[PDB]
Amino acid sequence: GAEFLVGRSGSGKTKLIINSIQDELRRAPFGKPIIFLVPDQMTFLMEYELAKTPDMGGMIRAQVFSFSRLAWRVLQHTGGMSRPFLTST
DNA sequence: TCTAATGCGAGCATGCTCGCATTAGATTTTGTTTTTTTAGCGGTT
Ligand SMILES: Nc1ncnc2c1ncn2[C@@H]1O[C@H](COP(=O)(O)OP(=O)(O)NP(=O)(O)O)[C@@H](O)[C@H]1O
Ligand SMILES: [Mg+2]
Repeated sequence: GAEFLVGRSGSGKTKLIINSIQDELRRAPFGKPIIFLVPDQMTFLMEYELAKTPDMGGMIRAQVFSFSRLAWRVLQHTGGMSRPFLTST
C-alpha cells in the first residue's frame, strides 16, 4: 500500500514521519524492518533526530538509508558485490 | 625625438638679413572580459 503525504514547506511532514517511526519503535523494537529513504546529504540528520528520544535514545529496527547505501545492504544480502567498481575518473 | 634658441659670417642695401649649423630643451595615453550541475560517513579492520 502507498501513502502520499503532501504539504507546503513548513507543513511538518518530516517530523510527522520521524514521530511515526519513533512510535513504531516503541511498539515493537524487533518488528519488521523500517526503511527511512532520504537524499544522501540528509542521511545523518535524520539518524540524529531519530536517535533523540528520551524514551529510546536510539534506533535498531529502523535505519536511515540513501539509495546507494540501501543498494549496498540489499546487495550484501542478495549478492553481486564481488566485482570492483569504478570512480568517475 | 622635433621644435626653438643661439652664434657667426657672407652677401646686400657700415649696419641687416639670411643661411646654416648646431645644440639644447622639455615634454610625454586612451582600453573592455566567465562559468565550470549532477544526491554527507559507515558500524566490523
Ligand atoms: N507539531 C509541530 N508544532 C510546531 N512546530 C513543529 C511541529 N512539527 C514540526 N515542527 C517544526 O517545523 C519545522 C519544519 O518541520 P518539517 O517536518 O521539516 O516540515 P516539512 O513539511 O518537512 N517542511 P519542508 O521539509 O521544508 O517541506 C521544524 O523546525 C520542526 O521543529
Ligand atoms: Mg521536510
